[PDB]
Amino acid sequence: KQVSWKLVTEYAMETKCDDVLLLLGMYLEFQYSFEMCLKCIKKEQPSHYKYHEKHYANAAIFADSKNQKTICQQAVDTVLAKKRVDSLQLTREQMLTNRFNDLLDRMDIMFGSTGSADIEEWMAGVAWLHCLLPKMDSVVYDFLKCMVYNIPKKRYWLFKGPIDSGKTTLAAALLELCGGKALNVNLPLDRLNFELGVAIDQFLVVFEDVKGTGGESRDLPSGQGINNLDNLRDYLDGSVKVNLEKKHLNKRTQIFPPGIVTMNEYSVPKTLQARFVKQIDFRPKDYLKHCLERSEFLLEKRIIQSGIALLLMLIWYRPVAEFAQSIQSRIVEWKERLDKEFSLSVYQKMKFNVAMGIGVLD
Amino acid sequence: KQVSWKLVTEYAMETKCDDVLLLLGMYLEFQYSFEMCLKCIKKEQPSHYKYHEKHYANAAIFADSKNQKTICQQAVDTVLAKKRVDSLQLTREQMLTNRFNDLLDRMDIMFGSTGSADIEEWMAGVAWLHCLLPKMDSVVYDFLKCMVYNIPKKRYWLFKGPIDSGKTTLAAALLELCGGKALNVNLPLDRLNFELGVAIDQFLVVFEDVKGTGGESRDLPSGQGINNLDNLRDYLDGSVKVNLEKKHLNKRTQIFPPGIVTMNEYSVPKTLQARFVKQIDFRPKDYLKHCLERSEFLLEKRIIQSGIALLLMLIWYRPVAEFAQSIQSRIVEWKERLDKEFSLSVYQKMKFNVAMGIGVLD
Amino acid sequence: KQVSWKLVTEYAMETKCDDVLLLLGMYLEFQYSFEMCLKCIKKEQPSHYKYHEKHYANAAIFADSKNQKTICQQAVDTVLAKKRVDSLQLTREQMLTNRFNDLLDRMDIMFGSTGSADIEEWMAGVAWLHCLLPKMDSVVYDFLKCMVYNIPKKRYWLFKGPIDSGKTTLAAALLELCGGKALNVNLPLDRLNFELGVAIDQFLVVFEDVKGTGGESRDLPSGQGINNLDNLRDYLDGSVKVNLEKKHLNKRTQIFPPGIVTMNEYSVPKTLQARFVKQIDFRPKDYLKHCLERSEFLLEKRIIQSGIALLLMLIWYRPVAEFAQSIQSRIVEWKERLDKEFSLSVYQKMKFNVAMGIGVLD
Amino acid sequence: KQVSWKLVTEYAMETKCDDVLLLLGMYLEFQYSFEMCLKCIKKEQPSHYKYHEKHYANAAIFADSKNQKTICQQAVDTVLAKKRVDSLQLTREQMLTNRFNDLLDRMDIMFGSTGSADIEEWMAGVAWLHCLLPKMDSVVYDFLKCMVYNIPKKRYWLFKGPIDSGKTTLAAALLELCGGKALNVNLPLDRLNFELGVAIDQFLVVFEDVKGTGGESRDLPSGQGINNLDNLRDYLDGSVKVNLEKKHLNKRTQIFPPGIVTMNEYSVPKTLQARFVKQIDFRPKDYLKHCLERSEFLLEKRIIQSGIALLLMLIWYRPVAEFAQSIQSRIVEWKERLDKEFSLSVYQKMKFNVAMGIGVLD
Amino acid sequence: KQVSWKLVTEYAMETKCDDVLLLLGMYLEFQYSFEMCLKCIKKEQPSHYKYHEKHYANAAIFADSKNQKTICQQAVDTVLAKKRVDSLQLTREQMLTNRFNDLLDRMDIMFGSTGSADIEEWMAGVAWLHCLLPKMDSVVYDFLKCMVYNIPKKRYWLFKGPIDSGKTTLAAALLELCGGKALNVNLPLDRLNFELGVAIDQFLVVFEDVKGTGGESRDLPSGQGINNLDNLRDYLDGSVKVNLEKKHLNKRTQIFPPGIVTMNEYSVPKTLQARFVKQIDFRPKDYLKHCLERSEFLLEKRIIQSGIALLLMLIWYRPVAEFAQSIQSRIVEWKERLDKEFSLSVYQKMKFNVAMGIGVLD
DNA sequence: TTTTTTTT
Ligand SMILES: Nc1ncnc2c1ncn2[C@@H]1O[C@H](COP(=O)(O)OP(=O)(O)OP(=O)(O)O)[C@@H](O)[C@H]1O
Ligand SMILES: Nc1ncnc2c1ncn2[C@@H]1O[C@H](COP(=O)(O)OP(=O)(O)OP(=O)(O)O)[C@@H](O)[C@H]1O
Ligand SMILES: Nc1ncnc2c1ncn2[C@@H]1O[C@H](COP(=O)(O)OP(=O)(O)OP(=O)(O)O)[C@@H](O)[C@H]1O
Ligand SMILES: Nc1ncnc2c1ncn2[C@@H]1O[C@H](COP(=O)(O)OP(=O)(O)OP(=O)(O)O)[C@@H](O)[C@H]1O
Ligand SMILES: Nc1ncnc2c1ncn2[C@@H]1O[C@H](COP(=O)(O)OP(=O)(O)O)[C@@H](O)[C@H]1O
Repeated sequence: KQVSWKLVTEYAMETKCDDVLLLLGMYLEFQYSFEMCLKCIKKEQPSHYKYHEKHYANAAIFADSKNQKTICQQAVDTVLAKKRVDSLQLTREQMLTNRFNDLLDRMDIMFGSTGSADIEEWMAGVAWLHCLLPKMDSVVYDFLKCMVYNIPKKRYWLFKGPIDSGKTTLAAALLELCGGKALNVNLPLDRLNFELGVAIDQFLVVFEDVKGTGGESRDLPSGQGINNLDNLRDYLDGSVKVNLEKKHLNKRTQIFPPGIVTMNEYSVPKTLQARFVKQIDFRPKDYLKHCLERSEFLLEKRIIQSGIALLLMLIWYRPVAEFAQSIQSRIVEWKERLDKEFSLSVYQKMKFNVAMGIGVLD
Repeated sequence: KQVSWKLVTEYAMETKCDDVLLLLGMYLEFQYSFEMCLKCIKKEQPSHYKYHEKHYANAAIFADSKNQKTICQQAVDTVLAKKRVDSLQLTREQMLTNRFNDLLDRMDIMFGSTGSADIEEWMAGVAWLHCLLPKMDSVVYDFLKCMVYNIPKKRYWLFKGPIDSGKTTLAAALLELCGGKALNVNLPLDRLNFELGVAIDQFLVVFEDVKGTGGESRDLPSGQGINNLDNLRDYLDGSVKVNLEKKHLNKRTQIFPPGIVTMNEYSVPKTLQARFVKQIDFRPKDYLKHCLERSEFLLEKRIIQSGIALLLMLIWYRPVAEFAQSIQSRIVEWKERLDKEFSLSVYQKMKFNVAMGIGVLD
Repeated sequence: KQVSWKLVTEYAMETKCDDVLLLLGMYLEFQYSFEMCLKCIKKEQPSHYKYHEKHYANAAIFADSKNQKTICQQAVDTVLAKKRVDSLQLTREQMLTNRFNDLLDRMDIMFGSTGSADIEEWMAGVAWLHCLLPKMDSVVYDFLKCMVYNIPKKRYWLFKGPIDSGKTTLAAALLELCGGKALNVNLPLDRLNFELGVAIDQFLVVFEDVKGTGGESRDLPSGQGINNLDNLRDYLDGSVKVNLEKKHLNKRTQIFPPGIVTMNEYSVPKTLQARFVKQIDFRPKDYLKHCLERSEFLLEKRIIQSGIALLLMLIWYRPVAEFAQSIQSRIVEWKERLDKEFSLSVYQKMKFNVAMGIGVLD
Repeated sequence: KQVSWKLVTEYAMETKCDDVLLLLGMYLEFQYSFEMCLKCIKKEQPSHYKYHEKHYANAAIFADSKNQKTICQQAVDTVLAKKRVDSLQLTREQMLTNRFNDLLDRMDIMFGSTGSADIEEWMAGVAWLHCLLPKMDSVVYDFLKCMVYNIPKKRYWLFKGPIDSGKTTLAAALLELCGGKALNVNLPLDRLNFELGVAIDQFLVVFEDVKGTGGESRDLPSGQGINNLDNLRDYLDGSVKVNLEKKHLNKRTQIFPPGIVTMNEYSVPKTLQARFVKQIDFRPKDYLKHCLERSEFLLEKRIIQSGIALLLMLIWYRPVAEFAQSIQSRIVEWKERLDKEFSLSVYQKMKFNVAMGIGVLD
Repeated sequence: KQVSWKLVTEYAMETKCDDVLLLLGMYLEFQYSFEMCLKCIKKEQPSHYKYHEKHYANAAIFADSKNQKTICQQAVDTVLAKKRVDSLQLTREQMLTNRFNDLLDRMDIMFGSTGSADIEEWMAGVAWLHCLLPKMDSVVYDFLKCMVYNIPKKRYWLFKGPIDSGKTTLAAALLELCGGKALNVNLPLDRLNFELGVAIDQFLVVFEDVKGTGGESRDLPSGQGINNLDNLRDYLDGSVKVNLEKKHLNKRTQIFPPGIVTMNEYSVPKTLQARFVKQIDFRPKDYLKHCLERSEFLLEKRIIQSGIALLLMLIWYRPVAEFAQSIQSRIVEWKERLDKEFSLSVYQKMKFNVAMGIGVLD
């Protein structure tokens, strides 16, 4: 009779679809008789088999239309507008909710019908990291609180240690868990400005290890970067909004994000020391390294670097109540998986090997 | 009466033609008398001679239209939309089985009654290839599966070595096999982005003989590509979907494809070396030179460059079971045809001549 | 009564016009009475006087149309589509065969009943070219085969020799013969993209007198041409499809054409030297200066730099069977014409005149 | 009742207007009654007063139109299309003959009952110009021939010698005599892409005041025009079609025009020197200066800069036969008008005063 | 029951608006009843209250239109078209005469019965300006003739004198009297390209604050202004057209307008000095300082900045025959008003009183 | 929108 633009836009919202070509492509598939549709029969894609029957009648009429792309364009605008309306009104925790939500929806892929890897050696990495320092389970949820609360000045941690402390590898896992971006400070002041603009609207950041003048006595490479840092004062504080330099575009100005920093054992000014919520402190504990010499697969699957290992760790150790109300109901079912799939004695044996420097699976 | 955009699009889908000009041009040929059509009579191009009889009536009406380019637009979009929907809803495995079917379809024609090239000339290429490196098929199979798995970080291989070592030649055959793209990166960075646009929805990518810098005392002019690459490391990871770009079009959020790289032997930043799965060396060889002066027709016909040679090679060397179940029937059918065609004496006589470097066929 | 867009499209196709403003301007001329048409009466241009009477009735309606630019766009798009269809489906021999037939049509006009050009002045041009190099005739035939075969990494000829050696001139004649374009690579990288865009869907490219560096020892002003070109090793090799641009147009993927590089005598890095297949020397010969200074009709009519003189050279010298099967008869016909209009002794005299450095005619 | 677009296209053709705004703005004036049109009754502007009463009724309906800019767009397109057609089909001789015709209309108007000029003032300018160089009128004739002939590589004239020697004054007169525009090439190289875009479809070019190096020995201020020119080597040669670019436009491929280069006594490289036919060294001659001091009216009215001055010179000195055959009728009539007014005594009076350094106008 | 596009265009022409958004917003205000319109009632802006009552009805229909921006575009086109026609067809004297009428109109408001401004304070303005230089009112008349005649070479004036000696004040008032724009030359040459784009279609330019190289000779600050200038000898002398450019616009060509250069006591080459018609020396005179320090309404109301004050100065001092016949009537009416409102003794007293450095108006 | 601009 004629195409209902209404029904096309419903599907776009329903499927959260926001590519005009994908929307066109998928909606076109409904034009055959769902009554016999082989995808419906095999229930291969929910984005098809949940919808075909309702949309079929409209899809037959859509297939004949000479306006097809324009119908899909309006539909996608509705979905982009919905994101933009919502984006204006997120709490910081709601961001974190979604960041994690999507990682949970990735973790399916690791083990399920895709089955890309093994939840076992994943948990072996979880065991391997937990031993490095106290109570890592709590430490994550503590850092997490800080990044939602975003309390002025009370917003930053310093990972000080030697070189080869592991802090970079941890930093990878943290940023991998939480999002954000990494950034430099070891530049001529001249050049630096645009690098600072890279932060624009990241939730979180990490700063790369900064070349402390005179450090080469410590045999730590030494120079401009720390001189730059303390001149960046108010960016840390988050007291007031601040201008940001995009290349090839004009200024934007906003509250600078909270985040993380990395440090060899260089000199630190009192002023610079004063900024932090804490130092957290890292060193060689080489039986762990010899456990790695016996656990090499964790580097190969790269699980040791994994913020997903952190996600798994919280999913284990912490109270279900400790998660945000709704997504609690997801942590339940991963625990239901994990905790029957893995006893304490299993996790124990693993941690014992690591603590003994023995290969974690030995 | 009135153009059926339906029948236009149906031709576009069935040819997989995906350019408005190429579609526009070819469809216009159909406006003339099929009963007299010299192309149909001489069965010159199947993309014509099959379809003309069916499309003729509509093509005459199309030849009158004032809308012509707009009709071709909606047709071509249906082709891309189908591609992109498959680019999500297929496994990479099923993608290759689809790709292999299409190449097998070409082979069936090329050595059919049309038969327009000698099987033994084409096979002589396979000898040259499995002669270039040992275990050639086996490394080829290893590369293929690495590209099916596409597992993050372990997504890139390097070819490194001097001029005329053959590395370019091999990449061409793999790329003709796998259906990827080459990309050029010896270029200004803030102008490069649309090069990555080309990678949208592709299976695989190749980077060709990038300008490094330093060691140019060896007469190797320096350039920026290595800096560009390690700056662009964020793509190589396969970490998370990135929003790729194309002019006057909506951006395309996707995982960046895996790929392979070729290099005359500049320095690498060890960080840039840190990205790879593997290196392979390549070595100019006089005997593999001298043979071509006689066997010139191989290179004239680009045989040793072309992925059809690889497919014939894998059909030769590999177990039927190594191919996916879906295609294994055709693998049997084609093994039988190679088994019919050749004695090992023929094959080994040639491979002997190839080792001599003269008189490959004798 | 309405415009026939079909008549416009046919006109554009038949004249191979592919510029919307040329088409627009040309078609408007036909709005006047063809009987009174002084251009027809004079027979100024064939693209007019063959057509005016036939298109007159439609041009009178076109002159009133409100749509004009849109109609012309469609007609031009049809011509463009034909080129793309041809480019993908014809063998390179057919492309050259078609290009040869066209030049032979011009020669049917230039030396037609009008006698509009002097066949003796044109033939005189051939002799001066023939003395430009050793075995000139062979050198042309070799070059055509090379371009038609389009063999990987055997695709480029280097013309090298002093200022005013003749190399630019020989390139220019070959370029017209095959059809293709010149490109100025000395410009800076940021605009080279659209420079290379020129080459899309062309038979040859010519790179002109690229600047090297350090030859200012010899006062050869340095420039980036050589450095620029060594970014583009990939393009010369013809081994993989490259991505080409136009403004407000998405990239086109295809193989980069073969061609010629002219060269005042800067140095060459082996990466680039490896990619040429043949270097040809050129030298000042004062007696050619003395001849040209007394034979200046050669330059005024651009005879020696034009392509048609090379075709006449081929006709004078090659066995007919060396021409592609279809044109062989037209070659027989022109051979007879030339053999009739000139003796061999006349040609010997013309060569001798040039050898003496006297004006070509006595 | 509706707009005649044909009447607008006539006006655009008639005025040869090719700015949509200028066309629009003028056409809008015709909506008031010619009967009262004070511009008509002042009879000040030809492109108004000739036409108002014809277009009147259509201008009133155009005033009410909702489409106005589209109508003008089609009209300007037609005038533009006319130029492109002509730029292929005309000989350079017909072009020059046309350019003369238009200047001759302005000469008829200027010295008409407009009263608007004193031919005695303009003729004094001819005496000044003819005094500046030996054999001045033969120099103009030789230059005009050179531009009509456009012999490859033999295309450019180089003007040298001190500042304030009138070289740019002379260049302006030739540039107004022909069609063409000037360019400034001492620019940043990357901007130069759009600078050369100005040359598109024109007859002459003048490169204005190229700066070299070494001349700063005299403190000729140093610059890079010389080195920039030497990159445009193929543009000077005019041997093959170069690629030319405007903002937001795809390149048009075209033979770059012939022209003039003006400079002080910097050096020129071999390669660039080789590309000039003729070198004119102007010299300071203070009797000319003291004449001009007492001859202020020349520069006040821009006489000695102006191509109209040269044209009066040619009509004086050159035989009637030297003009293209069509205009010889008008030329004879203007020769009569000159001699009817100026006795040779008057011209000898003038040249005598100039030679004396006396104010010319006895 | 339709929008009259004509009434909207008449309003745009009437107000001389040429920004579509400024045009749009203002017209929509008329849709409310003018009869209670507070903007009418308060008599805020003439551009509103003159027209609200007239366009009310058409604005009421306009407010419902779905076409609104499309209407405004055609309206703005009309105003730009008027400027474009005027930009070619008027004498420089006629341009200035139009400019003067606008200032005279604005004076009728400022000093009206609605008069926002004290004509007595503005007369104090004229006193302080008349004190600033020798021979002031004859100096202005001579500057104006110079800009109107625009005689080549002899086009430019140089202001110099100490810091805080009035030079930019006078320049800004002259710039406002004529219209024009200021320019900054003290740059690296790359940006200088778009700087000059400002000058397109201006009647005047001012080169402010030209730094001399090595001005610390005087102990002035150094800068490249002078060395940047003297490249541009064509631009000042204005005998010939120059290419001019704005961001995102194709180049245009015109004579560069006449203007002023200002500086402190830097060096001037004779190469620069010969560019100038007159050099005006300013001096700090302390009674003016103490007068401003007792007459600050001058500064605070910006009186001595404003072109109106130079217009008033001309009206009071100059003979009527020095204006154009077009405006001589208005000049008489204003002269009558001022000669009624002020005695010669009273204004003579102000000049005497400013000579005392006491505040103007006691 | 791209392009041009920004950027070097
Ligand atoms: N191993 C080899 N031994 C000898 N000749 C070779 C070998 N491989 C390639 N060739 C010759 O070198 C030509 C170019 O090969 P190819 O482009 O693959 O080499 P490459 O090492 O990638 O070169 P480049 O670094 O210059 O691009 C081939 O066409 C063939 O003629
Ligand atoms: N072999 C020759 N001997 C003498 N004069 C020559 C010779 N070849 C060309 N000429 C003259 O040199 C002019 C320029 O020729 P051409 O442009 O082909 O030379 P080129 O070596 O390519 O120069 P360039 O590098 O400067 O462009 C010709 O027009 C002719 O006048
Ligand atoms: N031969 C001459 N001898 C003396 N004065 C001259 C001579 N020719 C020109 N003049 C004076 O030189 C003035 C400047 O002329 P013009 O701008 O054309 O000089 P130019 O030397 O060609 O300049 P540029 O090098 O800046 O292009 C003229 O207006 C005239 O007053
Ligand atoms: N002749 C003068 N005598 C005394 N004070 C003066 C005089 N002219 C200007 N002033 C004072 O100088 C201040 C600044 O004037 P103005 O901006 O025109 O100076 P300038 O020297 O032209 O500046 P600049 O060169 O920095 O642009 C005025 O506001 C006024 O206080
Ligand atoms: N417990 C440990 N014992 C010994 N070495 C360690 C330990 N943890 C980390 N390292 C060393 O740190 C090296 C680099 O890890 P990284 O995350 O980069 O630390 P950093 O950022 O401090 O350099 C590792 O290769 C490892 O040898």
